[PDB]
Amino acid sequence: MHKDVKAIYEESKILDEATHLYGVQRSDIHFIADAENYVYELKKDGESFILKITHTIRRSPDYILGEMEWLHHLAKGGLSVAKPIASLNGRDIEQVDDGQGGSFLLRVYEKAPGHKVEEADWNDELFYALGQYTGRMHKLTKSYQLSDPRYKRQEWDEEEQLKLRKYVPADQTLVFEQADRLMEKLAKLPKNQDTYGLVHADLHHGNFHWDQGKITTFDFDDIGYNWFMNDISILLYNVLWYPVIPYEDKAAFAGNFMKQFLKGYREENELGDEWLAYIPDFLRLRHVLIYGLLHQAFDLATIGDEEKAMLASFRSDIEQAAPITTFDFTKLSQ
Repeated sequence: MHKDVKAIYEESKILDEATHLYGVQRSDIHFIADAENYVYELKKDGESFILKITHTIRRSPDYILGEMEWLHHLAKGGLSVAKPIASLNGRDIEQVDDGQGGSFLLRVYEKAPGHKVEEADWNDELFYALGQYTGRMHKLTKSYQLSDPRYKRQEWDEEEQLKLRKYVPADQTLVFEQADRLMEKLAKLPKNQDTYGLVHADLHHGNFHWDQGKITTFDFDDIGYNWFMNDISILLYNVLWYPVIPYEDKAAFAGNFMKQFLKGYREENELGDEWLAYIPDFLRLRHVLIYGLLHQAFDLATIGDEEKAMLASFRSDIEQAAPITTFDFTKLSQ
């Protein structure tokens, strides 16, 4: 958690307001995390929920309300998402005055039913089901109507972690040259109702729970406007890093993951085959973003040998415009 919020947060006081606002006893609130939010698991009436707390120093209620609005739209459309749960006062977000001109921002979500995918389920059938689900999600996002500009989420190029010059040492000229060049290419891509919209923008296999065959997604903190094909490419980037079972031929794995995924996806949303040509640039963009995230997160002086080695490798990859995989995704055209 950001030091300025830590300085304000009196946990027991805020959690007592949470019990008044959501009707859950303190003994049924269990601390999970204090990263970008304070996160707790809540139990009530034999059901499980997740409480997240942030503060106006870090996020406006208007911005979080854009998340709430999108999740309600997906749920209404029949997509299984771990959705926000209204407080006793009917609210998706409860504001709790911090007594010094700010507010803590409380929200409660369903806990996704079931469990993470396990080894025996990591196969072509899973990849297909992920594609079916993602295709349904994209199709539903096409009908989402933003209620007012106040609640607008970020565009793809407004992402904080793409602001490399804010976080990366100023002498990494070639890094910035390559990142800028990549961003200027992507900025020429067409954005319309069938290519671009409000998406999750950070999918990993870990965002998906399985409850005997049925998928439910959770953790939607960073949704924003992006290309449909980039939302897919991000999932691929993340599974390339951390697949449930190791692979050895990266190109063959990537091509087969995408083949199976797109067979599902195509049942639920129509996306033009031209987009296949841009997967490798989207993968590159995610690598740039992570480089930014790492510099944002690290005190560079205090990092260990393993962190330094990671950073050096990322830096070389960006500088050389290295392909994240060499599979020709245009072979998967329909």
